[PDB]
Amino acid sequence: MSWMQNLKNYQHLRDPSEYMSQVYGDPLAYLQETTKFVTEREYYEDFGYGECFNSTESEVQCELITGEFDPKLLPYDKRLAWHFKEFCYKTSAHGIPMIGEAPLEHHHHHH
Repeated sequence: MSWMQNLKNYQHLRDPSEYMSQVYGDPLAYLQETTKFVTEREYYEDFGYGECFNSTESEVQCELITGEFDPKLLPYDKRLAWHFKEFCYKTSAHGIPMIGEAPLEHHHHHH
């Protein structure tokens, strides 16, 4: 939500707090996310993002509707904005990548 916008307005270090609450999939993935910072194949090919790429939906649902992550308070860095768009601002959910790949891994967090 708005706090993700608040922090991204000044990405100082690598604070995973909002990223671990932003993860609409497996938290381990967004750990890789916040740690690497748009710099790795496995990052955007094997483990990152959430339901926007993987073949499942988890405890947290895609923030697209219920929150705010668009480049509004985010300083203009095209490479960064592009990736954050790729993972978060994704139209085709569950499948279809942009730069890297999308593993169709089945993961049932809860019934």
